[PDB]
Amino acid sequence: MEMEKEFEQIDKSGSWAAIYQDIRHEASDFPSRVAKLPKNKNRNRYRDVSPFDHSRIKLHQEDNDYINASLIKMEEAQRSYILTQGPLPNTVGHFWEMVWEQKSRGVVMLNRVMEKGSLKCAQYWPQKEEKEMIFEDTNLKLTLISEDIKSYYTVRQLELENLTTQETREILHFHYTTWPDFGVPESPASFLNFLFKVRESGSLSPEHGPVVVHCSAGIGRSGTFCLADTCLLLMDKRKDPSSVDIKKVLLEMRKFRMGLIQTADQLRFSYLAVIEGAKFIM
Ligand SMILES: CNc1ncccn1
Repeated sequence: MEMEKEFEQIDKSGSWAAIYQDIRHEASDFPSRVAKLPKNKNRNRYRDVSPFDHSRIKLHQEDNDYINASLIKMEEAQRSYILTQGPLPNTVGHFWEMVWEQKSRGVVMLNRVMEKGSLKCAQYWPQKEEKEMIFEDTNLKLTLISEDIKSYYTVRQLELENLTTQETREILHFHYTTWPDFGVPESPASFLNFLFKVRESGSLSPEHGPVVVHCSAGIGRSGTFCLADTCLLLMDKRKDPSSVDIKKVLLEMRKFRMGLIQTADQLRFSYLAVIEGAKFIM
């Protein structure tokens, strides 16, 4: 079926939970043996969210190459994304090592450091120009260059230096700051505006390594971001935009990381975002 009218048909019939459970039943199951090794317990935020072995990002280290991060490679859309958990106190250096080694231009952050009164990720970037951060375990230096605070999101320019070679690179930090503590946003308008700002920066384009996107677990809000981007791109590429099937695209993405889209409300919100976004594109 088309999307907008499949949408109204699920609303009128109140069957979002049943649609979402079908997705959960059909989703791929692949091994995640490296994630579950005992030496990696303090590298995982949640025991039930792990990268598959076949698609995990490897650190360029011989001691321990493990990080909770996955490469989502979308062949028809010609887009790639790295989806990862919010960094932990003992993985902030690994996180920036990955950004460096994978040649990413941008980092997309969809959560606040504290939500619901609890810490959802480490304070992994500097808040003042004159107070830079050094990660001694991976030999990197990170400096805040500029910051632009808007009503729904903040953009930061950061400098990442590989202290071993003295090479430097400019990284863009795109921080969506207004996702509610409970539920999903009422309108997709600010989320779409944010996606378009990431696109306009070049961070999603083939001349760079994959964008790094995270929330707390790296599967819920993060899944919504890449699912909406890929669906909208396919609607631009194909002769028949109504052929784009958001449930099929989501199942394709779940071949590369488990659990993408965590609730039926996130699924409904993804439909809403793609539907509204397709009208603005034209
Ligand atoms: C489908 N995306 C795309 N196509 C051509 C060039 C770049 N991106």
